[PDB]
Amino acid sequence: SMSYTWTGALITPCAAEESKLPINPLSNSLLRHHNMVYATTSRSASLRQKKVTFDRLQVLDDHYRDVLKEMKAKASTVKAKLLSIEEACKLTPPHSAKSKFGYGAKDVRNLSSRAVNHIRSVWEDLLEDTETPIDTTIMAKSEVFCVQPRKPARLIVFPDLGVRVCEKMALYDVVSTLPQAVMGSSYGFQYSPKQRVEFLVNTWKSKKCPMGFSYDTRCFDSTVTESDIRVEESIYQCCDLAPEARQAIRSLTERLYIGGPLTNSKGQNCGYRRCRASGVLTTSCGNTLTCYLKATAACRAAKLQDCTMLVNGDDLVVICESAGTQEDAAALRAFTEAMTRYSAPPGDPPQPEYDLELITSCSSNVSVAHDASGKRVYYLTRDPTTPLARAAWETARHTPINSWLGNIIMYAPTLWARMILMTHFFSILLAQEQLEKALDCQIYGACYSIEPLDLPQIIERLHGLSAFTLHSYSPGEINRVASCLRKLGVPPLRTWRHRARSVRAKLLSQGGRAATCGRYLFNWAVRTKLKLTPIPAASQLDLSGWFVAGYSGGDIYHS
Ligand SMILES: Cc1cc(NS(=O)(=O)c2cc(Cl)c(Cl)cc2Cl)no1
Ligand SMILES: Cc1cc(NS(=O)(=O)c2cc(Cl)c(Cl)cc2Cl)no1
Repeated sequence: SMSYTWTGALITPCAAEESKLPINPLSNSLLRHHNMVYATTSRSASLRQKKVTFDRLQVLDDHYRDVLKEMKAKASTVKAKLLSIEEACKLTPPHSAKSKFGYGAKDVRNLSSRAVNHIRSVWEDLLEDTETPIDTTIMAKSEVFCVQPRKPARLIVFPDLGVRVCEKMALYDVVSTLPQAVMGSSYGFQYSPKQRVEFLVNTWKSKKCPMGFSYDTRCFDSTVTESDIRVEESIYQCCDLAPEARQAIRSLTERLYIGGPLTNSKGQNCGYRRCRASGVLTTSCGNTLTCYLKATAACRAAKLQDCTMLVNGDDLVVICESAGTQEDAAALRAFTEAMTRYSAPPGDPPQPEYDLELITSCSSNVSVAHDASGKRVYYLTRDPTTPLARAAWETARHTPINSWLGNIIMYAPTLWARMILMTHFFSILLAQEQLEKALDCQIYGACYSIEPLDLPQIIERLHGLSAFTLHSYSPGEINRVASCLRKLGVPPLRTWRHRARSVRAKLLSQGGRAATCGRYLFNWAVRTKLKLTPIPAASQLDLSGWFVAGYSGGDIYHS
């Protein structure tokens, strides 16, 4: 069937849309080529609609069925709990889209009678009506990028807030626990950046002759078929579940997940969806299961040897045993045809890699540096282009989500995050005296409230003390960074070193947590380094839950 059907009504915006980076003294200090940074808007919607609209091809074989049974057998060991309205309400982001039924996210979090009453009626409707399609709003997503030698906006589809709260009640525990139980070490969201690096490295070193490849599926969500969504549900149904939960999952699958009507911001019928909606609770879990299922079966079909997979939603990386140069290439080609038959056609043609560092997965790659003792240490890094473009943007325009805080946390050990992100943002937080003001950011799709002054401990817990002493980065990494800066008009690293010294000093002067930031975060700036010892409060942080599952588009907030 067609992934989408359009009536012709436009995908409209529900407010003005900013698309250019403002000329701002603060952002200009970070990146000068402001015309190279842009944000996607609804104006490019019709271009994305054209790319995601096509008839799907799907042929299932024995390998597929064998893998499905193996997964369901593992899903059988799970017992998921039904969440109370209260718990589900507490999981709602303070700035989540307001309902069209007289209440907003604040009301849901406060458990106001109106919100809670409407939520119950939605739940009860789910238990009674097993077929009426549920409404969804389709919007053009606003994302920031750097021009290329442009990207059309992504399309986000989501149901009303009442429904989103009901999804949590029935499936929050499921999508938070089942992936791991079914996929084991192959489930990516269970790892922190350091654990992910450890898994990829260990997996690589375990092969007699490693060969790896990332596999980019062409617009994954639109490739998910009705059969994929029912197969996915047949997996969830193996969990021990409360009666109402089992029914809510059954109704939600047929009324929301397999597809439904699309309505624009103006209230006009835009068309219909018969594929994965990006904004429902099961998108991340469902995509990871679907991708893992097809890929695992595809490997057997292609005769790839000892396939180890790491999956995060639609992002897939595979590490296996080489059978020779020509053999690997032929087998990779058969792998791709197998996925295509499963309705997971390729975007960028996959290529076999024999150098672990040359493999990009989840937009990142493993690289190497050295700690104080001179010992080698693997860490996760990426092309800083997008992070830098977004940092500039978030500096000139106040944004709800601060990707820079999240990039600092996730890429703390990198050359660019240390010399540029930490320096730029701490310098600004000092100038405006807002070092103690908590900010919102996202980790694996989940929204978190974080205080900048807690970065030292957080970084220590997630990456270890070595994140504050890495030096002697690799030539390729250093060159990718420098090259990136020249392209975007970002002052050269030498300049950032100089700015860092001034920042560090100011931080120490203030003492307290502020001084701790100067000591650990900017120890790389001074030539006469300090002895960095374990931070007290670090071994006490409750980082339980930060890396459990993916919640992209799941409207999740963790307090
Ligand atoms: C920050 C940030 C990004 C994020 N989610 S994500 O961009 O999908 C992501 C980031 C990283 Cl680093 C890895 Cl290894 C894997 C994933 Cl899937 N969560 O926090
Ligand atoms: C972090 C960090 C900084 C550092 N040394 S540094 O002198 O600041 C530095 C490193 C590199 Cl690689 C470049 Cl191109 C330029 C500079 Cl000025 N080592 O790790």
